Formats: sequence, C-alpha cells, structure tokens
Amino acid sequence: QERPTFYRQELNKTIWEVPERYQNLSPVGSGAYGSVCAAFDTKTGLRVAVKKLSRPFQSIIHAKRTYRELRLLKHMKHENVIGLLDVFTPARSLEEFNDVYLVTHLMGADLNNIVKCQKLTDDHVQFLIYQILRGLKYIHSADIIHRDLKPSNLAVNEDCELKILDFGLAHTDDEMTGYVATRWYRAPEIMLNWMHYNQTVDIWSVGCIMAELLTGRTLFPGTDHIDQLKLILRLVGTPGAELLKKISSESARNYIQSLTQMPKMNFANVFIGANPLAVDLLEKMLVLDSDKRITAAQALAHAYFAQYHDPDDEPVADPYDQSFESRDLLIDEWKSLTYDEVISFVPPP
Ligand SMILES: Cc1nnc(-c2ccc(-c3cc(C(=O)NC4CC4)ccc3C)c(C)c2)o1
Repeated sequence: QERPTFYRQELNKTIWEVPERYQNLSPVGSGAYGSVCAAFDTKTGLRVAVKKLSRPFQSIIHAKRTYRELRLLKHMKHENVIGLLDVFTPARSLEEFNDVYLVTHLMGADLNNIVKCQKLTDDHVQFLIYQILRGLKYIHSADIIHRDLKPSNLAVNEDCELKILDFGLAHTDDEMTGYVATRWYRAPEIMLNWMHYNQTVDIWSVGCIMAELLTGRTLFPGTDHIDQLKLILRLVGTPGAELLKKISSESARNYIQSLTQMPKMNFANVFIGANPLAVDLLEKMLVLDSDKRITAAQALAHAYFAQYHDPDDEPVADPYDQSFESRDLLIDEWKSLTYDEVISFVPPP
C-alpha cells in the first residue's frame, strides 16, 4: 500500500534504514550470517531476523545472486523452510534502488547450538529429522537443491520446531579446506566433483546430521578432503563397478580405484544402542551411489517416524520457474528484475 516511514541507525559501521514497525535492532550471528539483525516487528508481534544485502548490484554475479535469494525466499511457503515475512528498500524509484532488506522469522538458535548444549532423546532425534525431511520434501518438490545442509543452517526455536535456511545459494576452496564443519556434511560426489550431482546430495547430509544427533559426535570429521573420503569409505565401503561407471570424472574415477577395497561396515556395531529403526534409516540415507539413496518423500513414510508421519500434512511446493539461472543479463537488468520482485511482494496471511 502506502510507503511506511523509515528511520536510520548505524549498526556495526553500517547504516540501516528500516520501516518504523521494526524496533530494537541488534546485530546477530557474530558476523556468521552476513549482515543480520534481530528485531521486534511491532506490527505482527514477531521476533524477526533482518538481513541487509551488502551493495547487491556491484557485479553481474552479485546482482544475479541478489535476485536469486529474493526469488527463493518469495517462493518458499512451508513450516520447516525459511520464508519471507517482508522485503523492503528505502528507495522511492528504480533509479535510487541500491539496498535490499529481507525479513524472516527469528527462530532463536541453530542446531549446532542445540546438539552442543543439550541432551537429545531418540524422540528429539525423530522430531528434528522428521522436520528436516518434511522441509526437504517441499524444497526438492520445487526442483531446488540445498547442497549445503548442515547443523548451522537449521534454525530451531525453544519448542524444537525447525526451519531450513540457505538452500539453493551454493563456498571458496579455502572455506572448504582442512578440519572444517563446512565440508563434513557434504556428499562425496559433490566433495570430489565425481559427476553432475542432484537433490540426492541433500539426503547424505541428513544422514550425517542424524548420526551426529544420535551419537553427539560428527560422523565424518575429516581433516581434509582425502581424509574425509577415507572416513566415508571405511563406513560405507569402496565403490563397486556400477558406481565407478557413473563417476564421469575420469580423474576422480582413476584415483578412487587406487584405494584398497573395503566392505560396508555393520551399522548396528557402529551405532551401538541406537533405535534399530534409526540404524535402518541411516543405512538407507548413507548410500554411496546417490541413485540408490532414500528420497525425502520415501523417508517420511519410514517406520522411524510413525509417531509424526502424516501423509495429508507433508505438502509439496507450487512450480518454481528457475529459467533465469540459464540467462545471461546485464547488471541493470538483474537489478530491475529484483526491483519488480520487491515491489510486487505481498506479505503472508
Ligand atoms: C539465531 C537465529 N534464529 N533464526 C535465525 C535466522 C533466520 C533467518 C535468516 C535468514 C535466512 C535467509 C536464507 O536462508 N536465504 C537463502 C535463500 C534461502 C535469508 C534471510 C534471513 C534473515 C537468518 C540469517 C537467521 O537465526
């Protein structure tokens, strides 16, 4: 409708200009999330997170990624998936449009914080993984791949309710180097660029996360890519003939064949004392050949989630047109598209 009144403040060397409805902005994440503040939305009574994009139209790559994040956020309407509460710019025209602010729920913590600082019963694990899978079914149904699912991008409130963050944005080589959580959840096919990957990479990550919730320990805490691969192959076995043929990277194929063949281990011996149904599901997620991993929709129907599974309450997404991903456009063209998306935004019911 009408343009709200905006007010300005400096928050860590940066000037935030936001509608009056948003009060008590304070930075959050310790830099980790980007440039993000928590706030109180006096209009809804919700605690919100506000991300200010940093000079978003500085290159074609920045402009396109700004548009991509906004498109993604606008599309996602699911309880277990972060969605857009509001998007604004103080700009009164396309000519002056140069900052984008995205508003979402503030859950209050991430899973990293939880699995570090609390004791998780088998029931907690069931509920947390059920929700990630319910969110992923939705995401994958729109032909979106997370690609970087890990504890730190699972946002969780005090009732253990969960929303997935950061899907579809796909890190520098440096960030993925060494003993780092940034690589510990990645499917091997993506870690070592074995082949054209798909949504199945996300299921590997869920297996890694679920294992960690059950044991309180990182499943594959490799010191580097090669050490991580060795940790992985020790648990799930070395690839067989069928999978080797699917590694299109002649280079990666050649290297993996240099390794001594190892059989898949007994998961009941690896996950001592765990619910046999949890062990069964982990076996179905942690399959080296991505073609053979359980899908999110298949997983929701697995006996481990009998207590939460409701097939009438696991919605899919409306079609997501991502044809823009193949498009080469100028900065001003990506910017104008982003502007149209800001201007046309209608807040949720
Ligand atoms: C703590 C705590 N509790 N909740 C949060 C939190 C919630 C939402 C966000 C958030 C996520 C995306 C995102 O996932 N974009 C990609 C397109 C998907 C975009 C904007 C925001 C504010 C952030 C950074 C933190 O932090």
